[PDB]
Amino acid sequence: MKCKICNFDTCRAGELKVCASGEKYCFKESWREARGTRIERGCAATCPKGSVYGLYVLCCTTDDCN
Repeated sequence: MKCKICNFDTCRAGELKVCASGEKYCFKESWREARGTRIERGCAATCPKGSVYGLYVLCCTTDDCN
């Protein structure tokens, strides 16, 4: 149960690790700004959203998405 972490549109990390051990999953989001968006990764159990800014949120589990 591992998860590959990388920045879309600029895969500069591409580092995979472990986290999905039971009640945990990977969370991938994208914060907006005005001259370029920033995709953030990390594995946990909280998948918050956005609106006042316009960030993207996407969680995953099982095979990589773990």
